Amino acid sequence: MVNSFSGYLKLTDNVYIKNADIVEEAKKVKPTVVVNAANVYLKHGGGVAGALNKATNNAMQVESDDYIATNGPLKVGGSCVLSGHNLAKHCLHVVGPNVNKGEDIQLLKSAYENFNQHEVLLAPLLSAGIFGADPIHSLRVCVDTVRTNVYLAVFDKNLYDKLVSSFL
Repeated sequence: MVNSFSGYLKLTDNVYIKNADIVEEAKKVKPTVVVNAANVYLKHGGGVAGALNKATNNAMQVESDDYIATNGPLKVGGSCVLSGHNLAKHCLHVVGPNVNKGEDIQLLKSAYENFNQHEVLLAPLLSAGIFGADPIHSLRVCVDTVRTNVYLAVFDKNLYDKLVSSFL
């Protein structure tokens, strides 16, 4: 049984990790679900969200603005399913707490629980990067929360090496 993903290191029964640009991984694999590191307003300005949105030629932002106009903002820890555009069938926009905004780090587990609604996902580490949480802590919450198959793309090589070498 051939896997659509390649080059991932298995961390647990269901969690895999790779030093890769999630945009490049999405273009290569076109997964059923790509996770975006969203904010409550779905304003995809920077980090993973800015990069995914730019890869969609801003179509993700246009769709997101219509979603917000209809539904209002998401909650920190919440998510919504929108189109994956050219990158995936769906994009699961998940809001991890942003430590730089003083958001509750306990909501990181709630954010990862959204992944359990999908059999397999291509995802970044929630609340990592510009969201300010410790990525080692995010990976621990991921492995202790997500039960579905998650393929984590870590953009930074030095961080990827540190995450693998410190994994328990």
